[PDB]
Amino acid sequence: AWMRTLHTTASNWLHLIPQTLSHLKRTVENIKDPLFRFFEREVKMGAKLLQDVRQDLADVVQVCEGKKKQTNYLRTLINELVKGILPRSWSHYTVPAGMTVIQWVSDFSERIKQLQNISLAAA
Repeated sequence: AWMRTLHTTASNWLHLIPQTLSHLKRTVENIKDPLFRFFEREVKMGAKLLQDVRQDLADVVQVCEGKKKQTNYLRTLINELVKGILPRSWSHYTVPAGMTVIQWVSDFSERIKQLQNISLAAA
């Protein structure tokens, strides 16, 4: 019932959320560049956050499928997602108060898309 709806919306988000952020910000000749340094650290943080979010959402989907055992952290995460309140761990950038998980993931997807564009331009 509810758990299946959670699975469906998590699968929809995983389809919506772009895949692994290409951490192609790597040039020893561009280290001295300030813009390169800033974009490198931003892409690194975005890629780590993307990996964490993707793995957590895949874990949520798989435990919705029933073929795994959830732990205390997963219980906290599912209790956060059921009420629509943003997961506390996923918060690595400033978020307006009251933003729903759907709004947060849409914003995160847009940020990941623009970071993909930045990495493609840098490469």
